[PDB]
Amino acid sequence: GCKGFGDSCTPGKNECCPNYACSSKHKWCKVYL
Repeated sequence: GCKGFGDSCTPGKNECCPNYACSSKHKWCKVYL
C-alpha cells in the first residue's frame, strides 16, 4: 500500500499516504505538522 513515517518516498511522486509530507533532502516521509 502507501508508506508511513521515516519511509523512503519520492517528492512529487506521492509515494507516502495522503497524511505525510515527503522531504526533498534525503527523500524520507514525515508528518506535515
